[PDB]
Amino acid sequence: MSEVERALDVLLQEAEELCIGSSVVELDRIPTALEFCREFYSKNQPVVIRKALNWPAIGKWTPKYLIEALGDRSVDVAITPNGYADGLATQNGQEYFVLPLETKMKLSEVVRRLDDPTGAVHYIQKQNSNLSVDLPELAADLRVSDLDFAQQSFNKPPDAVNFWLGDERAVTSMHKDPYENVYCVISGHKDFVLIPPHQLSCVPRGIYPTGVYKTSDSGQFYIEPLRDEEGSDQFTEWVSVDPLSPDLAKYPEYARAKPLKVRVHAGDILYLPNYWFHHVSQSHKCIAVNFWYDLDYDSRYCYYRMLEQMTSA
Amino acid sequence: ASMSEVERALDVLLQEAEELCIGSSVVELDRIPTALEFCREFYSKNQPVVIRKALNWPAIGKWTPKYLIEALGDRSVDVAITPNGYADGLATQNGQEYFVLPLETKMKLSEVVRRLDDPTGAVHYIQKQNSNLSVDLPELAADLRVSDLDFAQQSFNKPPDAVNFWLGDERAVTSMHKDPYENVYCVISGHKDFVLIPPHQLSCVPRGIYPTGVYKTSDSGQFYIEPLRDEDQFTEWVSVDPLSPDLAKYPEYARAKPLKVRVHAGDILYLPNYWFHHVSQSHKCIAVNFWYDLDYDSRYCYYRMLEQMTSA
Ligand SMILES: O=C(O)CCC(=O)C(=O)O
Ligand SMILES: O=C(O)CCC(=O)C(=O)O
Ligand SMILES: [Mg+2]
Ligand SMILES: [Mn+2]
Ligand SMILES: [Mn+2]
Repeated sequence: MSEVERALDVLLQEAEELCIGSSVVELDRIPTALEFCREFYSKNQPVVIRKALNWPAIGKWTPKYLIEALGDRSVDVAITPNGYADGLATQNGQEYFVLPLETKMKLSEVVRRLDDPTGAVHYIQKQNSNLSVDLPELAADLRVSDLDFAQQSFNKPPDAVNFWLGDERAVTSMHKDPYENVYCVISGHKDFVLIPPHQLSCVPRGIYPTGVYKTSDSGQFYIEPLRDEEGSDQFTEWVSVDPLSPDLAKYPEYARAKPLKVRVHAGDILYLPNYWFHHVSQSHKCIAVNFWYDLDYDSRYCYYRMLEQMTSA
Repeated sequence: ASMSEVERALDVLLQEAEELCIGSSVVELDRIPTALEFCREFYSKNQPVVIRKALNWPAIGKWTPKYLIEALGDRSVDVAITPNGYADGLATQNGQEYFVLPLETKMKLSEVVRRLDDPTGAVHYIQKQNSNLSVDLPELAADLRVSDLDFAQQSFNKPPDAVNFWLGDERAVTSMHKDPYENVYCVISGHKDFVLIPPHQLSCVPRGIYPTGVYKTSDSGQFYIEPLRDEDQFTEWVSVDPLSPDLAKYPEYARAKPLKVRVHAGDILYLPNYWFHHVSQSHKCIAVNFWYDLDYDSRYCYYRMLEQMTSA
């Protein structure tokens, strides 16, 4: 074996022997700030806290309640034919990384489309702090100070507060973010598949042309390639494996990955640490809110960049 | 190629750490931080910090040679002796370079102090490590207050694995090395000068494999090196002298960014796990330090991979 493969084997064997990123820790009570810093933040270790929050939103936010309170609020909604916004899809023999069709519609109309199983897949998934921007009133039904146990490790206000409301057909393909993520389910449940960053060499990634979903004048979906002004394709690096049904013949290295599964119910909190890979599915019309905090860099980022170099094409 | 695949990977590591200035300075505080602050800013970042005039222990001031001699009943203490001042350090004999362990003997503290006052004699250091303050000198603990270190100890969440007492000649130098411990270092009298290099700069720090030896005295009291056997024994050790580095022989060291910090009496230095350190001291400097076993995380695994990539 090559020098690089020997090094990656050392990394993976040491992490397995030491149980690094080998489980999602479960707590039945919110930890102290010091506990959270020592056990989860400092160790880049995910944790789920069960029945942590009793926010008024939990039990009150239903599709009906949201229509009554904010039914006329125009919100950004993503639409795909296949349920994979920010996901891989083929057209005319080429695999693209595809961005969703994005549009504005009344929340009332979104809920109506979520209740139509024969139509396209809709998901309010804008991020970009869309709760603060589009649905600020909903803030009164949250108590963000309850998250201080975690926020004290990040020592900064949230970069973003996002509101999520989606079809059970809407699946979030595996990716990673450069944020600390405090994820709070309000209604329904979310199913996460998580892979730690040090298993990068086990996660196949490719470079794909970028496209966006559009509909034709007759209503058929298609993919429009994104291009620069010069006319050259724009490209996105993206995880190539489907963790729900992995093709081990195409991606034998993924047999060495140890993906973790966690379901997050209403009132639970998930800490999803920076740079962890995550794939997400949801119950139908699941509602969630999450808080993103910019990461504080240390040598783990530098090692991860090295690992990207060692696993590059 | 022009560069190995491993060399290209190491160059990316170093470039990214340089742009972010990882481990580029020892943070200086004038007040002890809260436990949460220490965990967030220093422990979780594997980041050294020096806290100035942090401790008011009675030892800082009471501990003179005479006081220690009284308090310990002129006990026989273990002392390390070398001819050159480099216990656990490189030295050459008969054209061969060895990693040399000190001569270890026991003498009354009164005699140690007498020898520390002889510049023409060999270099003496009380530096037993293991846990020689708790195990071999317990009477001294009454002049400290270890709970004052709780701000740090709460991040480690375990008692010290060792508490060491250090009292040395200004000629005694601790060559550059790393430890698999969190270290809380407390100077009692005098000062210590540290040169520190962060773990991710391992590829810049030259290391060799040397035969192991130990200092012994001849018939006439003069020192020589006896090679150590166990059947041929060898030690991996840092090859560079950080005080006057030979950049012609070790050009990679020009990429390291060593940090200098002087730790005075009453100051605390947190030396995080696996940081390289070289240590010099004032004459008859006294220090105590607390070692805590590390709590493994992803960063340790990456470092083990790095050790494999730079095996040298
Ligand atoms: O809820 C989802 O579908 C995606 C959540 C996600 O990717 C995030 O919180 O970063
Ligand atoms: O004080 C010295 O000479 C060395 C201290 C040291 O190496 C340590 O505390 O780990
Ligand atoms: Mg200084
Ligand atoms: Mn995400
Ligand atoms: Mn040491």
